[PDB]
Amino acid sequence: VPQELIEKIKLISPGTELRKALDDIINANFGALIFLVDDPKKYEDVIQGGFWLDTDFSAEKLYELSKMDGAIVLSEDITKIYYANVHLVPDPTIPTGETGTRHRTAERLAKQTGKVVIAVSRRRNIISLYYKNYKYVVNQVDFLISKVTQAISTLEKYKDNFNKLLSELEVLELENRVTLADVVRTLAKGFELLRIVEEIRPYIVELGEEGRLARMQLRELTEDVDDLLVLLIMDYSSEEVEEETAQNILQDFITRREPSPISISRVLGYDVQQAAQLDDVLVSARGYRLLKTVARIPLSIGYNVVRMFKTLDQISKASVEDLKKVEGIGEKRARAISESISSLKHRKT
Amino acid sequence: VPQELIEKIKLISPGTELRKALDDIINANFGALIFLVDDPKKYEDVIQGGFWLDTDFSAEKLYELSKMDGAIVLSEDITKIYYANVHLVPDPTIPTGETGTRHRTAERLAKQTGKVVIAVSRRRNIISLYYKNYKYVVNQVDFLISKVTQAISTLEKYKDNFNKLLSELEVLELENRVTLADVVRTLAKGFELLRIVEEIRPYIVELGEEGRLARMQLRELTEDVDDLLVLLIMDYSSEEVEEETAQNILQDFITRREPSPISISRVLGYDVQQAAQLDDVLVSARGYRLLKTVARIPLSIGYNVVRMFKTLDQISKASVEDLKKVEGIGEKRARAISESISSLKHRKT
Amino acid sequence: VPQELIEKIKLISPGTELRKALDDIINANFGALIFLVDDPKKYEDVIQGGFWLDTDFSAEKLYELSKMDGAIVLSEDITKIYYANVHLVPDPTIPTGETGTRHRTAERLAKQTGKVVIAVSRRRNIISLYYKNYKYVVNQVDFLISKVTQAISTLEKYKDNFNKLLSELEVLELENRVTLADVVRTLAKGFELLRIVEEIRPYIVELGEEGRLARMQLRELTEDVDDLLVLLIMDYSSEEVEEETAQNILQDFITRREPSPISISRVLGYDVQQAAQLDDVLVSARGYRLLKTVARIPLSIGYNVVRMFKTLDQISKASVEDLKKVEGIGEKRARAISESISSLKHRKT
Amino acid sequence: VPQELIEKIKLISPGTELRKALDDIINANFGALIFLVDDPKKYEDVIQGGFWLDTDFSAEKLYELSKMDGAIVLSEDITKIYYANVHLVPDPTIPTGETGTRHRTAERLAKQTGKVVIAVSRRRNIISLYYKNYKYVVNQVDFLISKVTQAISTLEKYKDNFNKLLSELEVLELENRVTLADVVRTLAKGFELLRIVEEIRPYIVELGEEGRLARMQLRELTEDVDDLLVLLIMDYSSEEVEEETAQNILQDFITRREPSPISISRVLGYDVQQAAQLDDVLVSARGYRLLKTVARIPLSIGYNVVRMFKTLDQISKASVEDLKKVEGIGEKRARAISESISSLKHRKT
Ligand SMILES: Nc1ncnc2c1ncn2[C@@H]1O[C@H](COP(=O)(O)OP(=O)(O)OP(=O)(O)O)C[C@H]1O
Ligand SMILES: Nc1ncnc2c1ncn2[C@@H]1O[C@H](COP(=O)(O)OP(=O)(O)OP(=O)(O)O)C[C@H]1O
Ligand SMILES: Nc1ncnc2c1ncn2[C@@H]1O[C@H](COP(=O)(O)OP(=O)(O)OP(=O)(O)O)C[C@H]1O
Ligand SMILES: Nc1ncnc2c1ncn2[C@@H]1O[C@H](COP(=O)(O)OP(=O)(O)OP(=O)(O)O)C[C@H]1O
Repeated sequence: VPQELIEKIKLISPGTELRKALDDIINANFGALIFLVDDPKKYEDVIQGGFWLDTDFSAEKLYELSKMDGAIVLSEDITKIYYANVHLVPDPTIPTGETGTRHRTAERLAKQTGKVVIAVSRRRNIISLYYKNYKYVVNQVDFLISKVTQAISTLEKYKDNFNKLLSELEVLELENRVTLADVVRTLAKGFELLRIVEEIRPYIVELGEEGRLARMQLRELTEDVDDLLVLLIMDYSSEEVEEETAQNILQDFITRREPSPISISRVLGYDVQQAAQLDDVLVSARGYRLLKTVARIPLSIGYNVVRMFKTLDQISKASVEDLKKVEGIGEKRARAISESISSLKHRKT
Repeated sequence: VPQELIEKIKLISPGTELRKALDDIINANFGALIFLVDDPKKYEDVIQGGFWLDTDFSAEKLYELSKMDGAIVLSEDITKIYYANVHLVPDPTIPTGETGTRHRTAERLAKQTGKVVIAVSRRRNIISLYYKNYKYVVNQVDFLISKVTQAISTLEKYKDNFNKLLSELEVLELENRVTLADVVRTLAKGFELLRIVEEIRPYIVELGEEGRLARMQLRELTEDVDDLLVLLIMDYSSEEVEEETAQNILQDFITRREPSPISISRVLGYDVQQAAQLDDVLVSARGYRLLKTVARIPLSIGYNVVRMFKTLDQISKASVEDLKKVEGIGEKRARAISESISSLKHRKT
Repeated sequence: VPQELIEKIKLISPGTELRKALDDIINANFGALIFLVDDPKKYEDVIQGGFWLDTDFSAEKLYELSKMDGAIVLSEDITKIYYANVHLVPDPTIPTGETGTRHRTAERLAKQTGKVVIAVSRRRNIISLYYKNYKYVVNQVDFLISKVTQAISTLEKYKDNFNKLLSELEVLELENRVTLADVVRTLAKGFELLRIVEEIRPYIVELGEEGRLARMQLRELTEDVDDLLVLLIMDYSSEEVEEETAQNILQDFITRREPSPISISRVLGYDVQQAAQLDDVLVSARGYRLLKTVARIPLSIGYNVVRMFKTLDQISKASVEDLKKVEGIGEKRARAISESISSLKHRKT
Repeated sequence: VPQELIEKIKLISPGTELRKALDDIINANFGALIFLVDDPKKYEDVIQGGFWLDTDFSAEKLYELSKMDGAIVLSEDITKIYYANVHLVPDPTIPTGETGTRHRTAERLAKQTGKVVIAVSRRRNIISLYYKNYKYVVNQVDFLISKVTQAISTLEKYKDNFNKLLSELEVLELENRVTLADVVRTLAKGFELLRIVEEIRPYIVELGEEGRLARMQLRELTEDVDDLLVLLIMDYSSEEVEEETAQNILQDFITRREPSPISISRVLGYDVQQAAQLDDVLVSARGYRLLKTVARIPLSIGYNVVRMFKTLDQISKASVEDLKKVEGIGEKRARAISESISSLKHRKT
């Protein structure tokens, strides 16, 4: 769903004075054909008859005007009602798949002016918005909640396995028995989890005011996952990688590329051609994820640490004195990295 | 939703005969305009024609009367039905955004008398309640259960993270590696979680008898959250703070101030102006939470233990003989404090 | 809700050929007045006119017959349709609160014959069943699911805290630091949890075929809780108690008595009058719950173990040889009790 | 639901133009009687009058035609609309339980030609699909999402218990204190959980494009359950069993036999006739699950380790040098088996 159309969907999202009107029209089983224009004068050729109101907009007035047939003309910002009961005559040569005069009129006029034309059918409790060559049929509020509510439950399930794979990876990390398969499997889950968040966004928008709780649940469930995936890529890619580079690696698998096991490892710098070999590829964490997350050391300074010790396993074996040898690591930091790592070793493993 | 309006909302909440009648009227597609007065003689200027019934109220009777057009006058305690089919004539000078005579009349009368006036649209399946300058549109039962269900799940997600943070803080507390970030990070979550409860509160009232399960769940999810937050504050404020004093800090952040990371660290007496400075501020718990929570020690008595040992870290290394010196701590209290804390140590770390 | 009425509710539960009919009648907005009799001849005085069909019952035929007005007379087992379009004339002296002839007729006739009379109102999408002095209005399927679904979520929340209190009690048990408050608090939660299961039963029935998944969720959530509460009572009551006695103690708090802290301990044999003293009452588990549950020793044989060692703490301190001194405990059992206890001590604490 | 019928159900599943049209017809309260044939000339005896359109299908066109009375004839691939307003005349000798001419005609025609015939009642919001001797009443989208949502939660509860049991078994496995009850108790739960998936499968198809989230969740909840069960069987059957052989045992219990405690212990080769005898039967895992699952060792290679060490308990005490003797186990595999198992030991026990 194009961001171009999503802004127009926002005009009839729950919470807007326009949807309040459109809801009353549906509940009362009336029909409607609304033309949203920033200037009536520009479209005098397609607007015939009806009455010239040119009055302040109001959900109550639009509903009231929807009792007469014909089309109603509103300003684009929904602050003025220009006409009512007008006969819209769009270009008859414009292709339309619709079968009824009300919707054939709506599609054609939308395609012709580039303006938003809303058509509410009398026989069906449906709102159809026509923008460019787009046609968005408004889902019923309850359905959306029910759809969004499912998306969330699917997210929670994914988040669950993600956490499990992550806590298992942490154990192999602290024990230095991690394999490419372990890393990749974990990235795949995170990526899919974030892909589902993206595929759900449009519905969170069609919900307007009513998508509040959904945004909150989503944010609580995906809070640190991206920072976590970026750190994973930084720690497990074949050759040294920059924070920013990993972030592009994250976005790439969230949109373009498919998070396939063999595809991921490839993008991480490993030349594998069969998902089985992954189990046979040993790999060691640089220590970025643990240094930042646990040790609380800024990535900038973490670079200096990894620069000198190379891997988490080696960082794990340095004294509080060897750690201070690093630019950026004083006495406190040394304690940090050291205690937080020895603490995780005495618990997780 | 002003508490003043909620009291009037209770009148048409699921479970009440009035709503029972109103639901009937909705199902049968009838309209209505109910005027609730404590004394008809006090409004004989706005009540006209109709029939004087002066009889006992009943969901069944109200429904029957709803088949007639016009208004129905009920007693404020919903025990009497005074008139039916009356013509209401309120102050015409009162501005109204409504467009239909039923609603125009409903809002003007309410705003003129301060009395409750309920309007049910004949064309829409909607109940509207006018009190002072308020207009409450009664939501369909299913929608609330839905919306309240979602809020519960939102609380759930928040409470989960709350738990992850609190348990992570505990681990740190036991290892005496706590920072200001860790503490503040936990309060914010706890604070947000209670704010959400607050915002849901009204809908739980708009469910009448149908908000029993929701009340039960909310209680199970928030049970000891407030106490826990009150305790976390007493242990981590810059300078010793009294119980009651911490509670106001708790309320303050639920309603007034926003649980913003830096705003919280300031309210606790830690002059900071940058959230990044937190990961560098070290802090030691007083021991109040653990003393009271795990060791079942009264806060007044806790004051002494903390006064003599200064930090949880020290209370943690205290011998039973050491703990006995403290005024109020007997031989049992000492074992209690001693054994309960060591038990955690061995388990959590 | 009396079991007497619940059997009659089963006649129109989803899944029954009768509800299938009643659903079609609602969806088609028709009305109906169904009289369920085991013999028409007995009620010839109240059944006038209409047509004598005396034919096989069928959801399709009843729906079809519901298009004519008047009442339809069916056999009690829903296998025959005796009449249609009949005029039912019940006792006019029987008190009724109804206001319409269709429902005044239904109530009166139900009160008079003791038979089931179903009234479906044309204006409202509602099914009203009248049995004795009972009147059950059928809830809409979707609502029930939504109600039952909430009940379940409330159960899961309770089950959650229950498990937490239980795993915390297990720790104090293995460490022998349990107090009356610890035991009681845990019983209270379990009792309430089971009380909610009972208060939900009627809805699980009104759901018929559609309550399948709900029964399954309930059973998965409450599976071992009762056996667990019985064992708790056996281990923590002041004076030795029999399995059966505890079971009556369980049922009592699930129906009659209220699971109040001070009420429970009292029933457990402790003379307390203030919920605060509970924290000051030390108590030791006999070892029944652990011996049966973990050690797998039949309660009958567990009695012999408790008879000789008295408490779990002492059972916890016996050698594999001292344990064999008990009637019923050979070499294997000794290993059992011993290893399972030492295993829990090396993990939970 | 025979797979034969599900293939025809796919035709009116959310996402298809036909259902799109059918939903329109439902909303506008129109009725319909659609006959799907691959060749009209083959049924010119049952098609009468009406209009010969022979045009391209379209959800919009079908809807338009639904305003006319009579039947509509479509091609089986839903790309052509042959007739509209036709009078269908099927074999009158075919018995039918239907009472209205539309449905009587619908069932007789379907049963006479083997072709699909869809009837939409004008009075009820219902779609009915007749194939052979089958009658599928299309459930309203919201209800399925609901019912499927509940089944997912049921799976959730089952999967939870599954997890509790499996992890409890693991603990026992590591301590070599496993009984036959513990093993069988776990399989039953695993078995029930997959049976439920099976029973839900059809509804997930009746959701068309709207069963994507449900498919995703189901996959996240059952992902490795089957493999896990296949492995638990290979480790605990009375006598060594081959992989494929265990899978049939798995299928057998999902479809045929019931996961009854005693029935399962018999299928595994443990002659028992009383569930109480189980708590007394001791059993030692082969080590296949742990070898393959945790130690990432192929089952074919696992055969050797198990062949030489007999039990997991022994594999567990095996040195790296010991593990190297086994054909197929190199220096890495040994460390893998050795380190991975010890890691569990230290963590789980
Ligand atoms: N060019 C137009 N300008 C203004 N109004 C139009 C125009 N074309 C059609 N209409 C409106 O169409 C209305 C009739 O509805 P109709 O076109 O039959 O579809 P409907 O009523 O929405 O039901 P369905 O479209 O079949 O679901 C009446 C008329 O005011
Ligand atoms: N002052 C009044 N006193 C008594 N009844 C009134 C008064 N004003 C309006 N009504 C009632 O209004 C009823 C007509 O309905 P109306 O006012 O058009 O709104 P509606 O029928 O509910 O539809 P909408 O609310 O516009 O969607 C008929 C009349 O009994
Ligand atoms: N004694 C009776 N025997 C048979 N049918 C009766 C009898 N009394 C009333 N009825 C039926 O009542 C039907 C009329 O419906 P009515 O009594 O007005 O309530 P309704 O139609 O269900 O709507 P509401 O009850 O107001 O929700 C018509 C008639 O067949
Ligand atoms: N043989 C047939 N060929 C074409 N149309 C038929 C045939 N038989 C019945 N119909 C259609 O039946 C329609 C009338 O509806 P009807 O058969 O009474 O059921 P309905 O209207 O759907 O209500 P119910 O199904 O009884 O709840 C009108 C007619 O076009």
